[PDB]
Amino acid sequence: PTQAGISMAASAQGAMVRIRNPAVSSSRGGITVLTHSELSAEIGVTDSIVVSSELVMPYTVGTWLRGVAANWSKYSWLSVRYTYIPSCPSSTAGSIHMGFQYDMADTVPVSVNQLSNLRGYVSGQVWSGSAGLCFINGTRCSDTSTAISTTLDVSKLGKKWYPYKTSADYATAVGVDVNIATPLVPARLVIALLDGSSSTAVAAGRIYCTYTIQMIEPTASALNN
Amino acid sequence: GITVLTHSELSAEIGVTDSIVVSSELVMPYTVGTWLRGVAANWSKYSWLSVRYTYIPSCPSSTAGSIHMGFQYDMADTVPVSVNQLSNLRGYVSGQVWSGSAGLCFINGTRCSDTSTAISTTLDVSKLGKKWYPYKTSADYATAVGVDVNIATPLVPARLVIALLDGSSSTAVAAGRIYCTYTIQMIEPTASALNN
Amino acid sequence: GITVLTHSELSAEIGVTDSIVVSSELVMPYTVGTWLRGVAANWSKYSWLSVRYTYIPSCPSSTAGSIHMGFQYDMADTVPVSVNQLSNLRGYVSGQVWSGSAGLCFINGTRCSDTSTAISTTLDVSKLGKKWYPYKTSADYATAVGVDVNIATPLVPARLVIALLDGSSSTAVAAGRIYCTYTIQMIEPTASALNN
Amino acid sequence: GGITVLTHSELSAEIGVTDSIVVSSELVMPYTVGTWLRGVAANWSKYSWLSVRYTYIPSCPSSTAGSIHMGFQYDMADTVPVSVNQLSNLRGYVSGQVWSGSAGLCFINGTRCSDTSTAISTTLDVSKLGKKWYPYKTSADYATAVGVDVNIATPLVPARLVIALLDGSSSTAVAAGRIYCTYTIQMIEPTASALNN
Amino acid sequence: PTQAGISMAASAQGAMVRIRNPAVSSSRGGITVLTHSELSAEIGVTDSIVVSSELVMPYTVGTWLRGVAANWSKYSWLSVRYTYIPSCPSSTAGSIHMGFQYDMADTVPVSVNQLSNLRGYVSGQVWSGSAGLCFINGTRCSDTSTAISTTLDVSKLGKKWYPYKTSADYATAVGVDVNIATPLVPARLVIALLDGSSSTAVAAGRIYCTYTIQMIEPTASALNN
Amino acid sequence: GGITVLTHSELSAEIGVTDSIVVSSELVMPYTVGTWLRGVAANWSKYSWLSVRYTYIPSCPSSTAGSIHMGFQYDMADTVPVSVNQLSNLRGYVSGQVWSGSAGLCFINGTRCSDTSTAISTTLDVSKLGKKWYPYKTSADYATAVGVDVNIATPLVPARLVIALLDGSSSTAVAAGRIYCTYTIQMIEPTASALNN
Ligand SMILES: [Ca+2]
Ligand SMILES: [Ca+2]
Ligand SMILES: [Ca+2]
Ligand SMILES: [Ca+2]
Ligand SMILES: [Ca+2]
Ligand SMILES: [Ca+2]
Repeated sequence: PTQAGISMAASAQGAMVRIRNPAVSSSRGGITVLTHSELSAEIGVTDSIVVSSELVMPYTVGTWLRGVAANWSKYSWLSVRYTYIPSCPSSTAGSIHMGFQYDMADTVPVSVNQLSNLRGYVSGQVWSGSAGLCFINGTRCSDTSTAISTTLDVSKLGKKWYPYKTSADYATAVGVDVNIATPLVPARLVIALLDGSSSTAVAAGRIYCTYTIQMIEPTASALNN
Repeated sequence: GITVLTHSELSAEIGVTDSIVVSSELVMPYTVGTWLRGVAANWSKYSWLSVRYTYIPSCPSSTAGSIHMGFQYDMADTVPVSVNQLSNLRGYVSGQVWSGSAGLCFINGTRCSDTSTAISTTLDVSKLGKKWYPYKTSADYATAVGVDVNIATPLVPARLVIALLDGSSSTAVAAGRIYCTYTIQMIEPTASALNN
Repeated sequence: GITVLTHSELSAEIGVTDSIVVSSELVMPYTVGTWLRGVAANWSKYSWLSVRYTYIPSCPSSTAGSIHMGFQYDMADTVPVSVNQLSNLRGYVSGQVWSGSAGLCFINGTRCSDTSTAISTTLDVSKLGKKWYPYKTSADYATAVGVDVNIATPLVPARLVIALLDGSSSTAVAAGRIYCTYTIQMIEPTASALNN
Repeated sequence: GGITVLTHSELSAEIGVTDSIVVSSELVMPYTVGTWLRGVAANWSKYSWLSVRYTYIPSCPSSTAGSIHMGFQYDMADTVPVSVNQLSNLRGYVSGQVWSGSAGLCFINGTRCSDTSTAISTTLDVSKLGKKWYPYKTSADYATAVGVDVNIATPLVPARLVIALLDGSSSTAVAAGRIYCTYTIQMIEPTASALNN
Repeated sequence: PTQAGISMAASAQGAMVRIRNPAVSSSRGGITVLTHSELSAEIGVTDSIVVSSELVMPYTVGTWLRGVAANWSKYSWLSVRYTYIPSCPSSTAGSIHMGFQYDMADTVPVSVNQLSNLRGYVSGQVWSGSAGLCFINGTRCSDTSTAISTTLDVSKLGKKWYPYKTSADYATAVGVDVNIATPLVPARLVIALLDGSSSTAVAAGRIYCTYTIQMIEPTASALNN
Repeated sequence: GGITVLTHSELSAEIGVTDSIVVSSELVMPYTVGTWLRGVAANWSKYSWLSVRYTYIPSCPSSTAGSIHMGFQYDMADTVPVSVNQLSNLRGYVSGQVWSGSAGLCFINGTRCSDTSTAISTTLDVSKLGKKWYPYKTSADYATAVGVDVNIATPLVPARLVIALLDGSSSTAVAAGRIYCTYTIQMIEPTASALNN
């Protein structure tokens, strides 16, 4: 693109990811702030729709964050962002879909449509979204009108302060009744993948999450459940 | 970036007897009334802004019987059993099954001057558990409470308790109706058929 | 360069029963009342400015039964069938067939302070289909709707739905009356006998 | 006061891409824009469009030959375009390659829009519609009315979106993209859900 | 392209077309000026050469222009431009060819060669020409050295003023003898498509025409033939 | 207006001093803080902590070997500290000789506090609690709920006070001191006494 309205589709997009060292700061008053990025999930697309879901809580979001936040009893999301990066060619067939849900009791979407309604929805070709790189690496952002990434509206969730929960104990409590969950986690991410070309899954891309968290009220790592 | 509406609708039809009859309504969207149920369901959460349960008679000057309403918030708390019990709960209200004729203005918001008579009460949104509650279905709620009641205080805000007595007969009598005049902020949209 | 008047007149006499009785009135000049019918007909068009249907009892303290009114605008919409249905429609209103005694002041516009009790509602001229509707006759209207209902939303603004129940008997009972207090702008004159 | 204002963005129609110019049309009214709104808008008798915007969003390979077209008609009586040519005349004519438009995305999530010149999307000229307020009509009852005479519809629906999907590479369908609608609406004069037609 | 001489071919080109409202102006003296753009024709390419021809007169050029100019007895072309937009991938095989002829009696070209000689000739890959978008949308023009579009040299035709003719009556008159046509239409566009890959036609692109016309001497729409 | 604000100071728990580290815990809620408040708070459905402060006050000889520890946990699901070490991590960890703290006294009678550095006392960080308002829960009903699953408690109680009483000189108990609580509370949504659970 030189003029206006003209667009050139590459044979394939490429984004070189480099995650910078974590950012931690113990701000007097109690809170310890952490802002970091981590590869949150691996993606694959098929000709039939597939709905994947991931809880947006510490233990689940980040693999590093898991071990970190463990030393604090509570936490408050300050900014959670799931960005998508395509690791395939434009010759690949397929689209992605993401959005959030807030009451785990609600059934998980089953149509690209139902999902179009969720909060912070996003769709786009499996081979696009490279634009969002500047988010993950943390550089100066250019044109993001083409990027595939959504953010959690921390502005309005159940509480500001949630308890650090462990996948294990969590599930155990959800086993009793799902509902016990709402006071354990803010919301969850919904991810759909359809419009693919083969019955056997194909390498689509990957989703990195870049968050900023507040951690409070310390505890021995192993005393936390 | 939300969506806010205000409306009024019959929340439940009332009948009086010779003995006390204690009933209760959750103050959540699904259980307030038909309309707000079928709508608010298209949003994952919601926050009460102004809940008002108003009673409005349907009987003759000559139809002995009174009515009582109040609130409760810790669902685990035992449901009242005497008119006295109910007098204690917050935002109480008593009156003859045929009174409250004036509580009408509350539903067609106009020049509401004379509202002393009015048999209606208001939910103190000002301070309930959380501020944003998730939309729940009659079904899924009872299901969860079936385990333990307390899983409810994080699911609903409070519930309106009601009692009718000092009736003319021992068999139900055409009393009146309770309408709810609510204003709500609903958010985080979702396919209607997906909400539980 | 128009012509504007304001008046009030009996729009329909009411009766209550043991079962629900749903009736409806178009909110067009011809169907509001005798007077405004025989006048507004001398003008091709008209625009509502303030429509108010007010109920006024005629029975004794002891005459069980309630009354309900609300509006609808897409004539094609199905006419309500339960008190609940009617509670949903806009500008609802409920009350005992003997109440509304105070809705009187609305017809002899004076010092209307106490109007809570008042069983009356208002048409939101503020926003209906068109702003200038043509004067139509009961006859010619039904004739056109006989083809398809929808030819009506361009002919009338909205219609008032009414229901009466919780009655004392199973055979009509002297209830009250509904009067209409309207203010209208009528234009583009025409021989009375020519309007359809 | 009195009204109620929803502003949302949901899938309005999935698109199949072929070689034989198939031409469709959707009414620009609540019951038709999308499933979600259809569900809500029902609780209100009339409504008025404030800002209606259909936006095409791809979901296919770059190796997918094809172009898509959109436009508006307002006298429901007019004959739906027979040729894409005829279509290129309508108000808000727009057309691009069935795999481009990736940029239009900023209309669906309501983010900060950078350059939207490459976005396959058109809007509704609300200021020039017959009535300000329309009646919520169900596809059913509408058809029944247009059955007697189409003109009885000009007062039930503001406009119609004409969509053409020509140029492809195969004789059968190939999933291409979706057309989401991002509308701002004023819903009024509430009513029981099942009583609306 | 950063340096000079280096060129990058996209997997596929994309041009988002948006036609702006017509431009009409009744300039005292008689003439009514109209400048508008319309999708003039649909394109397809095959392995064997195909020669298409379109008269460059009101009734034929534009589908809207047809109904408009009907209300005037004569017209004078002021600027006629046929632009091409590719709606396919660079992986597609094929080239286009356009030019003008002025004496309908002349036989229609049959070789990409003969056509190379015509006035305002143009050739180019079926999947290119996206550059010309700025013409149709009517934006600021960038590098057009790559665009596939030609213009009618209004400077030198039979008359300046031609009569509005209808396809019907026209053909009827040409049925008598083709020659009667020269005083009925200025010239015509020739379009060839060969160098394709399949025997069965493939979706190539589409040709939009952007013209500026002068219309004069009014008449009841239906009295015009 | 509407609320009701009590601010009081009563014995929250008597302390026995031994040599084998015995570790206890008390919920930081009305029914558990103390007998008096338990009695009042019942007349109100919900409540919100404004300022909670547990203070240890001796009542033994200076020849009484022993140390006491206090701290807070908030995810009721977490395992109550097994070692005093684990405890020294919690928010508001504090610990001193079971005969000192004489100075903390100025927290109970509400007098003018001179130097309180030697006082064995910690406070509750109210600004960082899950909910602002909690439901008054009876130990009974609470246990019954945590019986099904502990997590069902995180929304019933703000935090838990972990107390450790290690280091002593005898194998049996020796009266050491008391932990009084000095709280300021907002009681709301009144209710019949016996109807609260
Ligand atoms: Ca924990
Ligand atoms: Ca829900
Ligand atoms: Ca007339
Ligand atoms: Ca309707
Ligand atoms: Ca002619
Ligand atoms: Ca309680």
